[PDB]
Amino acid sequence: HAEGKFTSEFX
Repeated sequence: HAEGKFTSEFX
């Protein structure tokens, strides 16, 4: 779930 945060800040 929170794993999506990685892409949130990345892109």
